Order: sequence, then C-alpha cells, then structure tokens
Amino acid sequence: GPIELDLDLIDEDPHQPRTADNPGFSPESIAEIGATIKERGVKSPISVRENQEQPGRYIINHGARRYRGSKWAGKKSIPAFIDNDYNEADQVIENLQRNELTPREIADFIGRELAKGKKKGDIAKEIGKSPAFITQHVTLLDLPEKIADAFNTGRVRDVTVVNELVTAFKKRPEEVEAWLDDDTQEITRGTVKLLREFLDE
Amino acid sequence: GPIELDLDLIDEDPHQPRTADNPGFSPESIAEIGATIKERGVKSPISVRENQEQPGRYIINHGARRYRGSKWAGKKSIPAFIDNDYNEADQVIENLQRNELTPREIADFIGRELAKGKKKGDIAKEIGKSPAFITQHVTLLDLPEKIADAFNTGRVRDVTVVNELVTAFKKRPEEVEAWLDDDTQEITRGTVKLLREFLDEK
Ligand SMILES: Nc1ccn([C@@H]2O[C@H](COP(=O)(O)OP(=O)(O)OP(=O)(O)O)[C@@H](O)[C@H]2O)c(=O)n1
Ligand SMILES: Nc1ccn([C@@H]2O[C@H](COP(=O)(O)OP(=O)(O)OP(=O)(O)O)[C@@H](O)[C@H]2O)c(=O)n1
Ligand SMILES: [Cl-]
Ligand SMILES: [Cl-]
Ligand SMILES: [Cl-]
Ligand SMILES: [Cl-]
Ligand SMILES: [Cl-]
Ligand SMILES: [Cl-]
Ligand SMILES: [Cl-]
Ligand SMILES: [Cl-]
Repeated sequence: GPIELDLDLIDEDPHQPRTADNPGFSPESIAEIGATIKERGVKSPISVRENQEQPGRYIINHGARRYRGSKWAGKKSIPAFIDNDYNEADQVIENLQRNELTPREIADFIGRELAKGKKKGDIAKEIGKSPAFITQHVTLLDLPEKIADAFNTGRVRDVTVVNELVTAFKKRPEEVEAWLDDDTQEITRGTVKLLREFLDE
Repeated sequence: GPIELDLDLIDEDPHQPRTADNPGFSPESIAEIGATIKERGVKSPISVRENQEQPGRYIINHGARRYRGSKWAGKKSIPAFIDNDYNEADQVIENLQRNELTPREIADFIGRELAKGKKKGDIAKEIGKSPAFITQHVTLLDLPEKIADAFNTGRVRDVTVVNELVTAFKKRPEEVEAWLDDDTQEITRGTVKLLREFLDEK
C-alpha cells in the first residue's frame, strides 16, 4: 500500500523544475485540483525521498500540486511512496512523458454521462472542471455537417475555434458553409476572428 | 511501498476514456515513454482494481501507457497500488487535472544540464525526448533582444513560433525588429508564416 503521510512532515523541493511563475501554481489552479482532492482524494500517490538532513521528514520528488491541493482541501495527510532513487531528470520525465485526452474523447465521455441522465452541473463537478468547459465540449456532440467534416478530417482541432465557428454558423449558415467550401481556407483562431468581423460589416 | 505486479495479471479497461485513435497510443508514443521506463522504471505506480469476475487478476484504473511502455521495455512487472474505490470520472480526472512545465522552464532545465557539461544527446536521452526537441528549447537560452521581450511579456508563448521568429531574425534582423515594433502586430504561427514569405521575396 501507499503510506498516508502527514503534510507537516513534507517539504517541497526548491530545485523542482516547476517555478513559482508556472500557471499550475496559481491560486485558481491549486483550487481546481484541490476541489477534486476534497471530493475524491489524491488518486495518484506522490513520490517523496527521506530528508537526509532532517530524519523523520520528506522531500517531494513529484507531487507539489497534489501537495498544495491537499492543503487547500483541508487534508491532514497525503498518500505517498518513498523513492530514494529519484533524480532531477526524473522530475522532468514525470511531467513531459504524458499525453492528453483529445477534445473528442472528452466530449464523448460527457455524452455518455448525459445519456445516463446526469446534469451538466454534476458532470463539471465529477471531473473538477467548470460548466463553461463542459459547454464547450458538448458543442462537439452535435456539430453542423460541414463543421463536423472539418473537425473529423483534422482541418480544425481546437475546441475553442470549433465553438467560435458554430456560433458563427448559427447566425449566418450559408456564409460559413461557403467559407469552408474553399479548400485553400485554413482554419485558425485568426481566420475565424477575421470571419466573425467580416459578418458584422 | 508499491507492489511489483506481474504484467500477466493485468488487463486494460475497455471503457477507459483514451480511445485507440489517441496519439498517446501510437507505436511512436509508446516507444517514447517505453525508453524512459527501460532506463528509469515507472516512477508513478499505476492504479489497479481487483477483477471481481476473474479472481487473482486486476483491471487498470489509470496507467495504460505505463503498462504498454513497460511491455515495450521488456519489463516482466510494473509498480502498482490497488484501489477498489475508483470510478470512470476518476479516470478523466487523472488526465485533465495536470499542468505542463512552460517552454522557459524546460529550456532552463536544459541550460542547467549544459552548464554542468552534459551533451545535448544525453540530455535528450535522460528526459526521453528527441534532439530536435532539445534544439528548439535551447533556442530560448539566447534570444535576440526584441524577441526575448515579446517572449517574456507573453506576446508569443509557443516555442515553435519563437524558433521560426529567430530563424527569420538571423537572415533579416532589421526587418523583424520593425515588425515587432508595431503594437497592432499579433504573433501567431500564421503571421510568422506571412513574415517568412514576405522576406523570401526581397
Ligand atoms: N518512466 C516514467 C514515465 C512516465 N511516467 C508517468 O506516466 C504517466 C503517463 O500518463 P498518461 O500519458 O496520461 O498515460 P497513463 O495514465 O499511464 O495511461 P492512460 O491515461 O491511458 O490510463 C505520467 O504520470 C508520467 O509521470 C512514469 O510513471 N514513469
Ligand atoms: N484528485 C487528483 C487529481 C489529480 N491527481 C494527479 O495529480 C497530478 C498532477 O500533476 P501535475 O500537474 O504535473 O502536478 P504534480 O505532479 O502533483 O506537482 P509537480 O509536478 O509540481 O511536482 C496528476 O498525476 C494527476 O493525475 C491525483 O492524483 N488526484
Ligand atoms: Cl521559482
Ligand atoms: Cl485527512
Ligand atoms: Cl498531449
Ligand atoms: Cl446541418
Ligand atoms: Cl477504442
Ligand atoms: Cl522486471
Ligand atoms: Cl497544462
Ligand atoms: Cl540582439
């Protein structure tokens, strides 16, 4: 098993590669992971090494956000394992060697929850995200036909841009379809911003 | 500690939110995490639950890439903990509730390694990335002045775009400086592509 370690006994590593400026150490970001820890617990135990200088204490290998989130959530302890064979490169590995769910995969998860009758509000809570994040992904579950093609072929991949394109389609469907019908037309945050403006003239 | 669990006792969860199409299940991606596992081990133990249907066996809560990477690396076992109180939402949490190092933070780590005399090739290996990835970040350690400002103020944040902007600066420094001196000028993959082309005519 993992050990439940008193937070009082744990120090952050001052040479960790994540610096103070990192978005992930913003109060909002710690609050976000913190809420999931309050609800579900830390699900991936942190890695610590024994402090050689102060026996009985531990230094974080990986897990500073889980640690700060645990404090935010009012936890007295955190699940952890001891690994004294952990180096600075491993800390960068922990962070770089991982891959996200796609927007489609997130939408489809939301879809399966909606199909079971769960409210958007509760779907937000159980994954620790905002209602606006749910809304943006839900858009992908019922895309207009031409926009769906562009999304599936990979001609546009960013959920925010897809949403902006749908919002335009609702107000002016013929004009957006003719813009997509051009093969030279790339789809970026920028080109869509240009399309929105063209349509308000 | 974590248990070293026989890979033969572990099955993937067929309702995991990562699907077959996901870039992270590509052979190249499994090879990438696999190399780090071959060298360093799995450093974050996977989470499994007991299979109720098949006693003695386990289903993956989180850890399918670590699992496949372990197989790629020729491992017979994988570090794991048992959590029988794990649901489908937790699987999406494991993945969405995490934040990257910035490009600056990655460059500066590389910087610290270079300053100790480590070669680029060994820095690539120890973080499981390609030489080209190292190169693109190393660019950030010696940015021309005006590009540095734009990078630091957040006017451009993407490492790829910064590299493209440096490469343009090398060939036409006066013209790139005057392009950055315009406040209306946004800096995107697109605008820089437009700048590259404008310069290849003159
Ligand atoms: N030698 C390594 C390299 C990476 N990792 C960890 O492996 C995880 C990979 O995350 P992800 O890409 O999301 O894949 P898995 O969670 O393993 O698989 P899945 O999300 O499909 O369940 C990260 O926590 C990373 O720190 C590790 O434990 N040891
Ligand atoms: N309820 C939660 C929410 C998230 N996580 C895990 O917390 C980690 C967050 O990773 P990251 O953003 O990189 O932060 P930490 O690794 O905790 O901190 P650091 O990288 O700064 O050492 C991920 O493995 C995620 O799956 C968890 O164990 N339990
Ligand atoms: Cl710092
Ligand atoms: Cl507690
Ligand atoms: Cl990714
Ligand atoms: Cl339609
Ligand atoms: Cl699948
Ligand atoms: Cl082994
Ligand atoms: Cl991130
Ligand atoms: Cl200069």
